[PDB]
Amino acid sequence: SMSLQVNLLNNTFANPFMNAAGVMCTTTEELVAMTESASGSLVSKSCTPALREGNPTPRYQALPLGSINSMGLPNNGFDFYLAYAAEQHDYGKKPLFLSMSGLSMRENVEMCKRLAAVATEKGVILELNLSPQVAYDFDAMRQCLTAVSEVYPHSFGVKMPPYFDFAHFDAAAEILNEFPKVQFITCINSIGNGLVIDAETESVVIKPKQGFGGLGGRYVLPTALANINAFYRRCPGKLIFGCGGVYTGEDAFLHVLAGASMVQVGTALQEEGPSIFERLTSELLGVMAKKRYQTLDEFRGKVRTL
Amino acid sequence: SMSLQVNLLNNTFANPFMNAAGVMCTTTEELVAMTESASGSLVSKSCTPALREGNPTPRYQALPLGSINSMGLPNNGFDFYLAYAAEQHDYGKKPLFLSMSGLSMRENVEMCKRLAAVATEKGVILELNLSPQVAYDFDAMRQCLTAVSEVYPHSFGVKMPPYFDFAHFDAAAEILNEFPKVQFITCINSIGNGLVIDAETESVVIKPKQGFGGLGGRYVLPTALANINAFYRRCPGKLIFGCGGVYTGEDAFLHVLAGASMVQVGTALQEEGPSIFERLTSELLGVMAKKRYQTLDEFRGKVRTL
Ligand SMILES: Cc1cc2nc3c(=O)[nH]c(=O)nc-3n(C[C@H](O)[C@H](O)[C@H](O)COP(=O)(O)O)c2cc1C
Ligand SMILES: Cc1cc2nc3c(=O)[nH]c(=O)nc-3n(C[C@H](O)[C@H](O)[C@H](O)COP(=O)(O)O)c2cc1C
Ligand SMILES: Nc1ccc(-n2cccc2)cc1
Repeated sequence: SMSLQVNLLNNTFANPFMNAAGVMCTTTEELVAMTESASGSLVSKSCTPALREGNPTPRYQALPLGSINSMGLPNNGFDFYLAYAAEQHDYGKKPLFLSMSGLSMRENVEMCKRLAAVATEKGVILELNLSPQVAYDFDAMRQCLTAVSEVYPHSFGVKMPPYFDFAHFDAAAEILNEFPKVQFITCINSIGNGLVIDAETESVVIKPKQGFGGLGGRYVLPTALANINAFYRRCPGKLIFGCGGVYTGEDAFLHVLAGASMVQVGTALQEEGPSIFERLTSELLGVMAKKRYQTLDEFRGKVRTL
Repeated sequence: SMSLQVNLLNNTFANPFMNAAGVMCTTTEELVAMTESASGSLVSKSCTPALREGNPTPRYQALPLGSINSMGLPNNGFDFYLAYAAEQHDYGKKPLFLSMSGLSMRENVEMCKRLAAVATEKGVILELNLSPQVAYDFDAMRQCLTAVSEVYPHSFGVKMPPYFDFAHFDAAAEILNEFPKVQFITCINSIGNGLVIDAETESVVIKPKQGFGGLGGRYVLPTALANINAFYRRCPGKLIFGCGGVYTGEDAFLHVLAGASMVQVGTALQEEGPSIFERLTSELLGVMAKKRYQTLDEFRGKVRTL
């Protein structure tokens, strides 16, 4: 007998799967659909203090090997996600993460001051989006985490952009290890500022920023696994949430091998809808059955080096 | 009717194709094979002052979507590549680039001082490998460009790692634009420190650095196009050489669209051998024929934004 059960931050999760922040989690209908899905959890769209329209369309393109987007943080604003967490979310069904992406330190501080009460009362968990972007400015990242830690009397996690250098893994891990309240690290946000060109149209495929946008899906899996494993190794006091290139139970298996506790699904969820969670749980159980694993703890972070 | 001809750096190239530094360019036989190939040019393996055995094997793995490697600069040493450039290379067949990757500023300075006379006499062109790794440290990058510019009385190019943030494109371009001897930028080196995990073996697939290695091939094409275009726009005084994810004439077409003058081939060449250049010239001409382009000048850098 087998279990996808994950236990972290005083919560039980039926399975490690959840949406990636920003994918099918902006509207009430999406948040309800994610709650009604077979997902172990869900995270609300990264919120700003006030609603944002986001970037001009097209701002997302599905690709053979994943996706490119420059959404520009279209979101209903903090009040809307706070209200969802405070009064609508069925915590009996699954735990809720709220993604926060203040455009300044003050914005994160003011939102966290108000989130604190709802975290206490309802158990919503903050995923603070740090993804130059804050996570690529080590001083700015420490300052942000200091400001948030000062005012937010709860465990939270950080959504990280990918790093590509051991010096950056070390520098980032050193900063995150200064903050015991950072109990999880979500690796990774998009591979930033890719440029998809359609050979047929001789054009870019998204409107904002001259066609430059975050890569998701198959493009990002080895980068995601690298970041998951790098932080799994350097932040042993923290859990890692995997995000990047999950289409199958086998991909999820790789995330967990690399060190992932929770496994977030972005591009694949965008393309398939929340029914994907029934397939992914089924496929991960099938991979574990074939490999004679009963629990995720048996192979989490146990990727073999040569 | 049609021409792949490229005119740059006081040279004529039959076509824009060449090997990526470090692929099929370490040994005499490889350099001869590249010279005898249909490629418009070639670049010698990134060299250190002395022979290096490189990292323990396995250190390269071909993947469905590209490759991962941690070669560790296995090379015959600077004297070997200088002797090839000085005494053996048939400049009547095609121009030659020499890739240099000193492990310190001092190493680059000493090799550049000796390269100077061979560049003068024979016309070999330096590709200085800046790919934390030097180009991710803007101070180290400025240092090595200052040192090389001070001692090296010729134009040269720089092999750049990919950036993922406009702040980094701007910072890198600002530095490169301060060095008029930098006449070409090769975008990109590998996407650094990916981690490929084999679901079957539950292991990494290369031995060095716990399985972390540079990604090439399909994985890197949108990142390569982004870097090519970003530097094409921000360094209007300089040529861009494309490198990353070229398997087909169509991929090469995308590089040139993005702003590439020369198109380097790594992973695809590693898998196919130098015969690939006959296929790539044929395919790029076929793409141009179907699109009614006669010359690369007609569409270089002309990618359409929305
Ligand atoms: C349409 C879309 C919107 C996204 N919005 C957010 C966001 O609001 N917050 C966030 O942290 N990441 C956001 N991301 C990044 C994803 O959460 C995820 O890190 C990335 O897509 C990689 O996962 P994937 O390979 O499964 O797509 C978004 C990605 C997509 C495709
Ligand atoms: C086996 C191997 C060795 C490489 N050695 C070098 C090197 O010596 N110097 C260098 O600048 N880049 C080196 N690279 C990076 C390639 O030049 C190229 O930037 C990268 O592979 C991306 O191109 P691709 O997608 O065509 O493989 C190497 C890549 C591979 C796969
Ligand atoms: N100073 C700095 C920080 C992060 C990077 N980076 C490289 C790849 C992604 C981030 C580069 C330079």
